[PDB]
Parts: sequence; C-alpha cells; structure tokens
Amino acid sequence: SGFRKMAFPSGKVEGCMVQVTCGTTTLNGLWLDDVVYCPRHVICTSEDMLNPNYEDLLIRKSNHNFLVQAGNVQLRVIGHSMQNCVLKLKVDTANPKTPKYKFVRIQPGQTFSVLACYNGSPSGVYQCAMRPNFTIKGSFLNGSCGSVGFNIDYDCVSFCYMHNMELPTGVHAGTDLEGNFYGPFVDRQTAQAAGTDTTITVNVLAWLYAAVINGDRWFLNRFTTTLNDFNLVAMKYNYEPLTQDHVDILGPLSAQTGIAVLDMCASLKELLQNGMNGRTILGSALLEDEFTPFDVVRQCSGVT
Amino acid sequence: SGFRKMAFPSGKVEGCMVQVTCGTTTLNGLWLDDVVYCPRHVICTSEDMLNPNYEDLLIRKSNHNFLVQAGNVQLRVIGHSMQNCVLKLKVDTANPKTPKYKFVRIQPGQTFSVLACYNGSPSGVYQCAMRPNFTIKGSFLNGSCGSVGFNIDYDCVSFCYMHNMELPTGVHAGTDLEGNFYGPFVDRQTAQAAGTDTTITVNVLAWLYAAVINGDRWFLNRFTTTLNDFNLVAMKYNYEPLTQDHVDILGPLSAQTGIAVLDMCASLKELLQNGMNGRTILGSALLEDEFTPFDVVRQCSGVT
Ligand SMILES: *[C@H](O)[C@H](C[C@@H]1CCNC1=O)NC(=O)[C@H](CC(C)C)NC(=O)OCc1ccccc1
Ligand SMILES: *[C@H](O)[C@H](C[C@@H]1CCNC1=O)NC(=O)[C@H](CC(C)C)NC(=O)OCc1ccccc1
Repeated sequence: SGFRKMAFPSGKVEGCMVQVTCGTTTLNGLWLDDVVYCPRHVICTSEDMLNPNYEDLLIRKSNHNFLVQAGNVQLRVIGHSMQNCVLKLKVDTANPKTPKYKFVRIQPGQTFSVLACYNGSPSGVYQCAMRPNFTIKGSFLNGSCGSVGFNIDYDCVSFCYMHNMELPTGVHAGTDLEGNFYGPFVDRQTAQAAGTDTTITVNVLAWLYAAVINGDRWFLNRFTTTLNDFNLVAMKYNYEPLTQDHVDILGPLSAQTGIAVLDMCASLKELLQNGMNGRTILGSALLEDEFTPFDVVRQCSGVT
Repeated sequence: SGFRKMAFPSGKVEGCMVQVTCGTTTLNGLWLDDVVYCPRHVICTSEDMLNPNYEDLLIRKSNHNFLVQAGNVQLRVIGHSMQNCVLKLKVDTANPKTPKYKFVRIQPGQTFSVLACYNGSPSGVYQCAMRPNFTIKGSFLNGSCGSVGFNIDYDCVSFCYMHNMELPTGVHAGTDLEGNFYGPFVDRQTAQAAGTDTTITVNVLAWLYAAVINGDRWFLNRFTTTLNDFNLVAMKYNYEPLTQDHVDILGPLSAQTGIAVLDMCASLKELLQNGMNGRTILGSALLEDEFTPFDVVRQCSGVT
C-alpha cells in the first residue's frame, strides 16, 4: 500500500548527460549516438539574452567554439546545426552508453521525470506534469538548462522535455528534443505570460481512485451527476472539461474499485464546493492533478 | 527557483539490484562485491511468516536453494549467513558495477531516496524521511522487500534502509544493511504498533526557510518567541522539541535569509495555532517535515 510522487529510475539518462560550454556560458547537453543536444541559448552572452538574433550569433561560432565534456573526457565537435531552439553538435564519438530512445512531443496532462543537472552532473530526479498551459512546476537554478524530462517504457527512454527558462510566476518552460517550445514561449529574457493554469480533471479523478485503492474513502458521497452538470462545476473552478475519452481512460480504475466515474465526479463536485473541512487525502490537503491514470495503475500493479 | 521533493539519481543503485528466489518466495537483493544482501524472510513460506523460527528455517536451506539472478545472469551462491534480519549470500562473482559505498544507520528526521524494485528490476525512485517513530511513508507492494534507501555523497552511495514490511496503519518498516530494524519491529506477520508519529520541527523550519527563499513570505509575522515558549506549543501539537543544535543546523538558512530562527519559530507557532486560512506554502496546504536543512541547501545551491 501507499501512494507517492514517483520518478522513473534515472540511470539510463545519467549516462547521456554532458557539459556544453560556449564562451563563458555552461549548460547540460544530451549525448545520444554521435549527436549532443542542448539549448541554442548556450551561444548567448548575458547581453545577447535580452533579444538575441540566434542566426547572426551562431554564424560567429564554429565547431571548435563548442567545448563538450563527458566526465573528464573532452569530445571533438565535427558539425553544428540549429533546429528551432535546440543546438545539435555532431561529435566524433558515439555515446557507448546510448539507451534505446525516442523523441516524443508529450500532451498537456501527461507526466514525466526530470533529471535536474548542473555542469553535466546529475543533482536529483522528480516527477512533473506538463500543465494545460504548457508550463511545469520544477526546481531549476542557473546552469540547469539542458536538463531533460523523459518516460521509460521497459527498455525505451522517451525524451519529451529540455529545460530552457523560468517565467516571472516562478514556473518553468522548455522545448521538445526537436527544439519546439511547449506553449507560446520564446528563448529571450523578456516577461512572458503562461495562460490561466487549469486543473487536469482526469488526473484528479485517477488520484481519488488511487486514494480509494489505499483506504481513503471518506469523500465518497451518496450522489451521482452527469458530464454537463459536472462540467458546469468544472468551468466554475478552472477544471478541464471531462469527456467520454477521459471516462474510457479511467475505465480500468472504475472497474478495479467498482465506483462509477460519474459518482467519483459527484464526490469531486462536493470536494470542490465544500473544500476538505481540514481533512487530507493520501496525505495532501489539496486536490492533486499531477498523477495520470497510467501513473496510478503502474504504481498500484508494480510495473518495472 | 522552485522547491520539489527530489530523489538522488538512482543509476549507481540500479546496477546493484538482483532477484533472490528461495522456494516460491521472490524479493530483491543488493549485490555489492561478492555478497548479495536481502531480507531473511525470503526463506519463509506464507505459513512460516506468522511466527517463523529463522534459525530452524535457515538450517533446511543450503547455497543451491538460493536462486540469485542479475538480469538474465544466474549467480553461483558459495556461502550463506544470517546477520540479524538480513541474509548475506556469498556469490562466486564480484559485481563489476559495485559503486563506492558505505552502510550507515541513519538518524530519525534524516531523509533518503527509495529505489522501489520488483523481481530485481527498478520501478521508480522517491524521497522518504525516517519518521521520529522509525517508520517511513512509502509505496510498496508484494515483491518490493529488498528495495533499498540510500544517500549519495558525490561518488559514495550510503545505503541506510532495506524494505521488510507494512504496518496495519499502512506505513512501512525495514532494517539497516546490518539487518537491524529501525524501531521496535520484528519480521513476523503479526499486528505491530509504531509509536505516536511526531512532526520533525527542525525540518518544518528548513521548509519555511525554503519557502521564504522561493518568495512565499505571507506567514512571516511581527512576533518572536523563546525555545521553552515555542516548545510548550510544540508539545501541544506533537512537534519534536527544538534545541540549540537544531538552531545551529538552521544557522546557514537563517544567515542566508536574514530571519532569526526564533522569529521563524513564532511564525510556525501562529501557523500551528491558526492553521493556514485556506492559503498554501510551496504548493502545500499542510506543514511539510520531510525536508532536512541539508535537503534545502543542496536543492538551493544546486549540489551534484
Ligand atoms: C538555464 O540554465 C536558465 C535556467 C533559469 C535560471 C534560473 N531558473 C531557470 O529556469 N535559463 C535562462 O537563464 C533563460 C535564458 C533565456 C535566453 C531564455 N532565461 C531566464 O530564464 O530568465 C528568467 C530568469 C533568469 C535568471 C534567474 C531567474 C529567472
Ligand atoms: C515484502 O515484499 C513484503 C512487503 C509488504 C507487502 C505489501 N506491502 C509491504 O510492505 N513484506 C511482507 O510481506 C512482510 C513479511 C513478514 C515476514 C515481515 N509481511 C507484511 O508486511 O505483512 C503486512 C502485509 C502483508 C501483505 C500485504 C499487506 C500488508
């Protein structure tokens, strides 16, 4: 029993982290086959960062201007190209620790593990959701850029995130491994707005299922509701509208617990309308939306 | 910016996990040099578990009765010994992936990362505190025993925990790597009581410091207090009494933020006496006690 914000084991990603230095700027790179991926803003001086012309800045750089270091080992750069907001440095050496991997553009509401790195060395690992407004609630200091978010599927590492910047609200923004930002953000040191941040309804429901499975049942009420009725209440509280697809995804959890999704919806509506009255669910005094239905079933069936 | 429940990178511990099978029972083992460590209750049948005589049960077992598997690789067992509640299986092969390591008996209030495993394969990683009552609030299913808790100090893995059992309250109990239980627990399937579970005051203070550092300052009040006065209020709310040692440990955080420990104590007293009035601190609606002062300074200075 017990339910915990659980990260993927980080060993296969640790083996891909390198240090990328261009002039004074140092951040983390991802070393897969003979290509090192990092944020293109490694080429910026603190001045460039206010409104950089990446095209013009990159032209003053050649392969020898990119210092790539794995442990104490200095890699030889034999090619450089800019793809959106990612720099790809061709190196003479294929990473002998390259896991089986894919690049995936993850959907809002899905989760992933962040391996927070500095100077190409791992610091720690934590689970994040891609929020509806394409930000994450991370822990990132200077030097953390190039740190990556990933899922593991048995042997296959799926990289989905590369850390780039912190917004004025203190939340975090980054790119997929093709260098395309999640959300409307650009890699320049200007004030940038994430949209209103809405709660991931299907994830809140999964976590209430997770709680029921763990013997927290107090919030279970005598009521039911419909999607429209519930969605009226969802809109009021900035919850994402629930859909039959969301119901279908919860099916396994519904069928395991024997609690109809719309009954759980009625429970959530009363939680949302009355608060928790100083009570807690799975050791939290707020409704948690950073667990997917998959996250719940993995942790509850002991997937490795 | 940002503050997250962060686990250590798990790569060095992943390389030490093996599968130990005795008869039908399978759990995880830790493979360091030519010794595999696992819970001695691997030798129990479901019947034995109610009141096992480990001495008599172990005597019916020889080296060939211990099936040790690393990946698809079957290790040869050339020796077995019981040390408290741990079985040490001597194997013919030294683990070529053995990290630099120590066995440490960790203090209550200190934190560690758990690499949750099944069949010797990693499932995920999360941070736990050893509670004052020598239990942890984990996520552990059947097969999870042998899963270990550890800290990393640069190159050195410090193993402190090996998972053994879940108590009726749904919290978790285990041994150090010498097989000595944390707390009054024994490895038998009987009802066992952890003591009253008290809050780790020094950790709550570190986290309020963590919050101030992250721009959450609302709870900062105009009051101060003394240790005795504060400790009167601590006893009332089942907080561990605060000591000059605890103050000295917070010194760095106090000196960084410019907020006296006793002023922060006065803030905590009002939080404890008035609750949070529906407000949140670092995205929590409860006072968090599973961050040590070290945890806060590591995450805030980007230690790797
Ligand atoms: C990459 O290492 C860095 C990560 C920032 C630093 C502090 N917390 C983060 O997430 N990214 C940047 O510095 C980024 C570079 C621009 C070219 C996009 N700029 C940025 O994030 O500005 C906001 C900020 C900078 C420094 C401290 C706090 C916030
Ligand atoms: C080790 O794999 C297992 C871990 C339990 C299983 C479910 N959650 C856990 O932490 N440990 C035991 O099964 C342990 C063996 C005794 C000889 C100590 N017994 C135990 O934990 O009893 C409580 C329990 C058993 C099964 C399910 C739920 C609770």
